[PDB]
Amino acid sequence: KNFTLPVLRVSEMTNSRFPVVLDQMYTSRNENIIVQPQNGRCTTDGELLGTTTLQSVSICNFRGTMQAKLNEQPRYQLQLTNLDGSPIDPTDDMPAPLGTPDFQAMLYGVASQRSSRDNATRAHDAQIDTAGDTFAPKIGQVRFKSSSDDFDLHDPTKFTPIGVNVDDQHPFRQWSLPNYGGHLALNNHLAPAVTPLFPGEQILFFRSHIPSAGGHTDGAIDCLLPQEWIEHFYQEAAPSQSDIALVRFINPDTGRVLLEAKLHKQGFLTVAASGDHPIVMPTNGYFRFEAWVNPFYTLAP
Amino acid sequence: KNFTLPVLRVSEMTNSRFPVVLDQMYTSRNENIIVQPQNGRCTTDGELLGTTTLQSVSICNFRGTMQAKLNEQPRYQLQLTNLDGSPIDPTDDMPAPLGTPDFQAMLYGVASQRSSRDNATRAHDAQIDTAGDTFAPKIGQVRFKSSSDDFDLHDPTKFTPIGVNVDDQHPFRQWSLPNYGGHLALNNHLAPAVTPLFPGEQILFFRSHIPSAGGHTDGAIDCLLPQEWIEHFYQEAAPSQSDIALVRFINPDTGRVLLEAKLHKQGFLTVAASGDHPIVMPTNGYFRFEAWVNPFYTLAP
Repeated sequence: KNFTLPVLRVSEMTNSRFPVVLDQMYTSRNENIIVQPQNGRCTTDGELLGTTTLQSVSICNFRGTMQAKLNEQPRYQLQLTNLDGSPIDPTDDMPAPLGTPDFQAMLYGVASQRSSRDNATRAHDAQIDTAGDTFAPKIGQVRFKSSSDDFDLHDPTKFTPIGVNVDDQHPFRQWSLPNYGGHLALNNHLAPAVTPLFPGEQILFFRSHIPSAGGHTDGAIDCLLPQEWIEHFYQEAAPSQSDIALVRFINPDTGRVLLEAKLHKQGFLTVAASGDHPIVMPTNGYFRFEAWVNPFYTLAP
Repeated sequence: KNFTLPVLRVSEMTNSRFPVVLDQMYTSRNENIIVQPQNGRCTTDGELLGTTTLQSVSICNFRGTMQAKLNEQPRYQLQLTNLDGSPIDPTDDMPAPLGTPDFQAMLYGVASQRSSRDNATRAHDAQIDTAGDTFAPKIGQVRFKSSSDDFDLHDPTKFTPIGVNVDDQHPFRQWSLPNYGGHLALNNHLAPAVTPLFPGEQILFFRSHIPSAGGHTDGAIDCLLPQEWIEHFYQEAAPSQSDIALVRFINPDTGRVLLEAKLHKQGFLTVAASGDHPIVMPTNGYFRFEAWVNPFYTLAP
């Protein structure tokens, strides 16, 4: 069972941390930041981790029923299920339901309902502060704010994300994890933090720019693996013959290698690079597996 | 090379006609309807058809610029690009830009903006009538209605779909194609209509129930192939040995065959069934390719 990567171009792939297409590759040092995303987490042999779900359309989604309309904004209190409808097993080895956002922001989207008895429907804008005190998806408790009063108590309710809403009180901080159990509980069952552990290396990320309802923001969000790679590794389940798969970015227009990287079995890439900047490449380019290498392989810048 | 199918469960896959998870499999006679969807169209050897795009998150999206505000609803005039940013080439051998909706409805979502000069952002609800005379995505002309006046001219604008909005004047008609060129024009480069070609057979659909902002509607939308199968075929490009691949839905724990279907090389499935009803199958099963069969193969009911 040989290890392989999808052949898709960057522009043919999807961010694994928000439901949007990829725009570019990007590297950064992330000085003093703990890089520990919970979406887009999969080992090279196909073990999904954190809150990672298989369908990109489900990233940053919530599903459940409307438990209550409270007095204070955010007035609307959800009681969550898993996105497949199945109930929330609290003994589960996940930090929160699959698909839960893994960053702190005001998440902007639409809350929609369907009444089961007659299929009556309604939907309005909804915002969820993933840094807020009542944000406790682990225990199934999320609240959203909406300018509308047209919601039915107890109907099935879906939150579809659109983007963020940035203001001085609500920054978009992509590397700051929510407290999935609210501010009175510590996060658990987390996918591990990632960092380069070799001199002169930085993580190579796949970057998108997500919509915003407010602010002068580029909406940049960086994932460790395209969602399509996760789907592929889950299917292939190829064994790891070392801790590092050496991969080469090849331009099929020329047959030439333009970049070497290390694909770590834990599910992230590193390159020999310095600084925070995009990695510009021909658009038909894609990574190919080359070989499993030992732990001291040096990458050419 | 050999033909294969992904091993994903139905609940692990995505509709190819709207950016939502699959709910179930379903069959219908569709008597006296022309079933000719343009999204989710791909041959088994990986040739994309209609308006099919690879990223599920792009289905029913639009991208462009705010060209003008008009005096009458729908006031907001977009001039589209392709979803990648490139300009619309009327020459193209496509019925409309990749991802354009392939049904008549009031499509409900959010229009977001980011200014080119400095990334100033805003986003509000947007509704696009894909049955309206002025809906002409083929030539890049799409108007949306919004209750907000907080949109700015000549800024890059993205439409992210959420669902539909059904009322008496605006039904959701999943099998009625838009007039992609505007004002009752001539659709071209269409993926062909599909029908079973064999006694006792009906098409097997992968169904989702999409959100709605109004009306009594189940939101049902039936696709011919899960998006994950499309992306697999596109990358594998495996040849066919006949017009029909026998595929078997199996329980993975035991190997027991639960259902036989025909996967037609043109990109759709048939089963031996009659009526309009779900195809009830254990949640953990999946289809496996068995063999390319001749035209006389009869399926188990």
